[PDB]
Amino acid sequence: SAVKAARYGKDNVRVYKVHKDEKTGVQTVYEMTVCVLLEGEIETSYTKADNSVIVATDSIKNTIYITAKQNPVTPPELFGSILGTHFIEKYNHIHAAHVNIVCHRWTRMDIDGKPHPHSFIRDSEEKRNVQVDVVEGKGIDIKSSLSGLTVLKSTNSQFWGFLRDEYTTLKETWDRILSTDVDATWQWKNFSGLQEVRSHVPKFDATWATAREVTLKTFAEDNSASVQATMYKMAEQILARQQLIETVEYSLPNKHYFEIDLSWHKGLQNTGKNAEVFAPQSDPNGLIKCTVGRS
Amino acid sequence: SAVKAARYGKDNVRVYKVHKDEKTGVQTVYEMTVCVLLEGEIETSYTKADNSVIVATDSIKNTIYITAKQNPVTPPELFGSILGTHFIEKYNHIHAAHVNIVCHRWTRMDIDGKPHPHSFIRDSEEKRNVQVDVVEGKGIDIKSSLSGLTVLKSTNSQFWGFLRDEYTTLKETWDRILSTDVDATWQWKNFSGLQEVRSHVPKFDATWATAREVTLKTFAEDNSASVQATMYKMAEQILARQQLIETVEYSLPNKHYFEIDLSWHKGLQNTGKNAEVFAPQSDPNGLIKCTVGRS
Amino acid sequence: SAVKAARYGKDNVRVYKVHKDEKTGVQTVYEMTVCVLLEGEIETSYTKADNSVIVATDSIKNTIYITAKQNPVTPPELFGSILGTHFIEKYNHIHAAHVNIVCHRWTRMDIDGKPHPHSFIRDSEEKRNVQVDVVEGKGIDIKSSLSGLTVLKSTNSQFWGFLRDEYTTLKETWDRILSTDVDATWQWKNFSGLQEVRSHVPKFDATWATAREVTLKTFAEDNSASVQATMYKMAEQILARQQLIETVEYSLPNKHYFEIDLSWHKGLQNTGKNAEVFAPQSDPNGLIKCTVGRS
Amino acid sequence: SAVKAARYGKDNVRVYKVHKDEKTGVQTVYEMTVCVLLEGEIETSYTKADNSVIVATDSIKNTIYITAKQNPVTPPELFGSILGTHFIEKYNHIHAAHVNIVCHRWTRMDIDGKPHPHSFIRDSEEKRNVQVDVVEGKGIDIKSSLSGLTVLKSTNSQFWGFLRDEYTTLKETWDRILSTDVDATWQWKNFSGLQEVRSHVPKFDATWATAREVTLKTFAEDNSASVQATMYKMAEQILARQQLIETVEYSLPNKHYFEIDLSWHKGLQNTGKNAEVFAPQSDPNGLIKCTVGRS
Ligand SMILES: O=c1[nH]c(=O)c2nn[nH]c2[nH]1
Ligand SMILES: O=c1[nH]c(=O)c2nn[nH]c2[nH]1
Ligand SMILES: O=c1[nH]c(=O)c2nn[nH]c2[nH]1
Ligand SMILES: O=c1[nH]c(=O)c2nn[nH]c2[nH]1
Ligand code: NA
Ligand code: NA
Ligand code: NA
Ligand code: NA
Ligand SMILES: [Xe]
Ligand SMILES: [Xe]
Ligand SMILES: [Xe]
Ligand SMILES: [Xe]
Repeated sequence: SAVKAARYGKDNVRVYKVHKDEKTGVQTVYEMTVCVLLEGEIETSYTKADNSVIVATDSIKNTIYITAKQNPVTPPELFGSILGTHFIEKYNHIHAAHVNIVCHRWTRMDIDGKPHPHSFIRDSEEKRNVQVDVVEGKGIDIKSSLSGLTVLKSTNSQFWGFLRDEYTTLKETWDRILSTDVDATWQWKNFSGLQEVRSHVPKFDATWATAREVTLKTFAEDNSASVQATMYKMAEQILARQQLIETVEYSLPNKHYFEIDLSWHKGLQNTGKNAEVFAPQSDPNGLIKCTVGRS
Repeated sequence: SAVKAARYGKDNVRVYKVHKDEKTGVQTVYEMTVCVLLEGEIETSYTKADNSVIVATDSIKNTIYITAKQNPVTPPELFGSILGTHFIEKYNHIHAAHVNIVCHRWTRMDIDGKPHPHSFIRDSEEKRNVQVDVVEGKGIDIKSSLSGLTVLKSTNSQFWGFLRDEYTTLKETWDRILSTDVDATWQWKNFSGLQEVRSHVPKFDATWATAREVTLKTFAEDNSASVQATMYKMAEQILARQQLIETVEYSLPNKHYFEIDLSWHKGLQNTGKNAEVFAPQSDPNGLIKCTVGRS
Repeated sequence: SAVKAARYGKDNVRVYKVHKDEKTGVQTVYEMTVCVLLEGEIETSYTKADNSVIVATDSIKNTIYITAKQNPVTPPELFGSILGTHFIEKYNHIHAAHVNIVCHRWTRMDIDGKPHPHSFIRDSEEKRNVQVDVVEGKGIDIKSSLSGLTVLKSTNSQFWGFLRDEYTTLKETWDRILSTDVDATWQWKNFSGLQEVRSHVPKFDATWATAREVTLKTFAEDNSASVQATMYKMAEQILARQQLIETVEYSLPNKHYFEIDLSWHKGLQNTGKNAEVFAPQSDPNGLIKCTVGRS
Repeated sequence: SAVKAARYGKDNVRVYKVHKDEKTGVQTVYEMTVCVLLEGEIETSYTKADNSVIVATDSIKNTIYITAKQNPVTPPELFGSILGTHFIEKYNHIHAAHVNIVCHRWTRMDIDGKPHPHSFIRDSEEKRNVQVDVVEGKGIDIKSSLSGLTVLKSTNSQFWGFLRDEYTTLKETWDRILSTDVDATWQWKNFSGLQEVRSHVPKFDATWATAREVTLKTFAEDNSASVQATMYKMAEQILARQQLIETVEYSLPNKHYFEIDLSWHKGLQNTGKNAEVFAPQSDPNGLIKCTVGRS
């Protein structure tokens, strides 16, 4: 037998950082969960019990806190690139670092119509994420994403004209509820190293904001022919607005809400045009994916 | 042996209802999870296998959907009172109904600064809840609550002057992070029945809004001497603003964020006034409760 | 306003303890999650910002580890009684301690038919729990429980003869699946203090084992007329086998498995006597409770 | 823009099947959660709102139940292969099916030392899984796995001789706790189609059993030099015992248990050789992976 692939490191490292403006007294907080996995010339730790090649996972955890102390943690694309670059430059035998960051929302509170200097609210479990792969001699590959964005529209979704055969019971519809949890990922062109990532720093927050805005607007305004058709429209617009993105991937559950026939009870009408009360279904769910790239 | 207490019913009933304004085209959605448990002269179903006394839990589920079809579902205090009253009036041998409702957020989307007529976002896992106990000949007891409201302030929290003995290692502090998930419950004076609940309908949404506003403002503005002292201030204000409330209960975790000493690494300063990077602790957590009532 | 009730302390304290037999080399591990909440003359911490009355929650956490170091942690009824007694005896102004313990399973591995001296497996998320309330001058009240015991029988469950009215759609059945997660609690007679709890130490593990055995046997062997009837039989037997128990409480979900009609597809028969494939339902679920005591 | 990749289908389809032996009266239950995603000539549903190419996800759900009705559901490798083959053969324009199955434990109860004919217990959240990719003209690729197997050993784990630099605080140790949740995957050689999968049916359950047995034995008996070294030993043995496996992958968290220094309290000794009480850490955790293949 032989080691074909190996990676190891520290997962679920929770980090909080505060920035304090001494001039204005305004404080800003960032909270993230970080995972760092390394690859390189480490096979002998598995095959020969040779720990001399292992940067202890506890040391990786220390390094994450030290790096956060000495560098900005925003945008997360920059922080992940700095963190991953550190490991491949510091250790001769480590040749790749894989950094995943989940950013948690701490939104400044408005108290009496004014932004509060040091109080925050978690408005939703929506996350902003990055995956940064730093590979020695191959640059920095970054995938940025938003996840956990849960939306519903109560009309202006349709689904008809699908294949009907002896396995089909679903009725065609011209008016249904559509609800999903949005997972959207945009993949940046490969960067040659940290200097190039630094040169594009303003694009990271702007592109996140654009991806979010396009998702919400398209969902709300599209008279949707299917999840497939609506998600394609989203991906097309994001690619049009940011030339440094190579691909956009969406993964969308179709969270079903079923009509409830109440006609057995005193002829009560609660289907089709009379549908008012529905039963949200926890499972099963449709799952629709697509990756859109350039011609 | 004898049956000392018994209750049974249906839990985790998910319900969605849509309201459509034909004039404006505006749609409004409500989604809830409902539990109904009944009590009464039902001992023989346990002791003698006498199912004749059992209103099937499946029928309870049907009744919830039928009631939602025929009545408003908001405010939830009113809907729960209607639902509970139904069971004690319909069935001679059922003498109490216990209704718990969790309301999920579907907040209307703003697209280009304008409220969208039929698209919604789940902005946070914060819930608005009710517990309604309808007891034949004893009226309607309602407890209203908010839960899952997660907040953090990065300064203006202190904790010093506590008991110090041979079990104590905690250092006094004049500047710490304070973060919690707020669970707040206000208990209404007993209502004689549905007519009285109906007469107070406008107070339910207003009092929820007041409880939320007081919680957020007090948390943000109090230079907190302890969780205990801050929560008391919240409860005091709510009782002052709504005379029909008898008690206010708060249950608050103290979600700890620990300083990280980095001085072992090149004398890096990250404690006390130099603290920038902290480690959020998943467990253990302080848990502080109090119930405040009138003199 | 006035403080009507207050309690505070530390939740989610994870504790592991190992016992090492030096003679045999056999090691035994215990892992628990502990919560301790205190009550007493502590109102002024809420109303006057007087922290002098507060035993810091961090100190409570220390005390839990110190107590586990110096005392056996099994049976959990004994450990909880020792822990709660400590707080009311140590602190003049603390008059009640409320201790909740969840015990996690670490079951010794069998390797080649022989019990291993120091290796363990988590066989199921079933828990053994205690709630211990130690109240100065009122003794020690203990409720013991098992929870998270998930079972299913594929036949020998029936449900017919229930109330049928205009809200009823459920068909009577003489053969259905019955599946539940068992939550069972037995409440001990009040103990005068630690000496009396110590005198009954052997009864705690034996009664847990009896409660588990009776639950499993009765579930498997009863030709069940309803959840209600089967659970009563369980509670009756436990009370008969242990005179120091005053009440037994069961709380059982009815986790539904629905038939799937496949007759629309080539006349496929999958209902009633031909039912083979079913759809487990995640929600809603029946919920049935009862508390059984002595005549 | 262009569609670079697309797949869609139904996730979280819960299925239960019962087998009844009419001779012996013994019943056997199987419960699974199934996901099926399809690929093929479906781009136009995304780009042109052409639903004619879509096999509705609701129809996929129907097909899963119908297939379970007409075929054995065990071993899951066989069931997944049948299910995936169905879609690529039935639909001209569908060219790949991706089937994921999670099998849930329902273990027959022993009542009074005898196996019960129709009563079952969920002994642990450990799963047996398969991933089956059926690609037209490229055969059937199957990855089998076990996951959620949680183990702990209280001694006979060491970790010393790792890289020490200015980021390192971890002390070397010759005696520590080791606990993990095992995720192990074995990848079968490519099969040409259903006939070949059928010819190897007995190997699937046997290899699962071998993988489980090797994992448990090696974990319990290895005087572990690191997670890396122990996991390699496991993978090596599995490959030696089943020639039709090409690779074995393990992904293991290192779930840390920290010593608690209690010396500040009356010189209490609870570290090194005197360590009895430990603090399980919920996060962060080490994460160690490796893929082992043949020379
Ligand atoms: O087994 C281990 N492997 C590792 O890589 C490691 N790093 N810290 N502790 C560790 N333990
Ligand atoms: O055992 C049962 N008890 C009940 O009360 C019930 N209601 N519907 N199905 C049921 N099954
Ligand atoms: O606000 C607090 N209240 C408390 O009771 C406590 N105990 N430790 N830290 C604390 N902080
Ligand atoms: O938008 C949808 N896309 C689909 O593929 C599908 N299948 N059933 N319902 C559906 N809705
Ligand atoms: Na390197
Ligand atoms: Na009544
Ligand atoms: Na006392
Ligand atoms: Na095909
Ligand atoms: Xe969508
Ligand atoms: Xe607070
Ligand atoms: Xe039961
Ligand atoms: Xe391991």
